[PDB]
Amino acid sequence: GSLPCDICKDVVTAAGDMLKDNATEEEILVYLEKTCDWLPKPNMSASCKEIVDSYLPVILDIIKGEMSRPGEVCSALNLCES
Ligand SMILES: [Ca+2]
Repeated sequence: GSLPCDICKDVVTAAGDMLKDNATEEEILVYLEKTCDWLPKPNMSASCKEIVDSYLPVILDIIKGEMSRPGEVCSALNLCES
């Protein structure tokens, strides 16, 4: 998906790191949404926030299982080429 794929992978990486830091699921949601502001253009930051809102909760459920790396997780969600 290019951008949606790139964003998905950054999200999965960040979520995993925060979970290890004992962050709550809401703190992760709040933080990734704010990190989306690092994307240089308003439209890109906006699409990043929608991906975070739409996928972070399911990503948290997925990574509690056997699959936890960005590539494998984002390919499963079909945000990155299978
Ligand atoms: Ca900024």
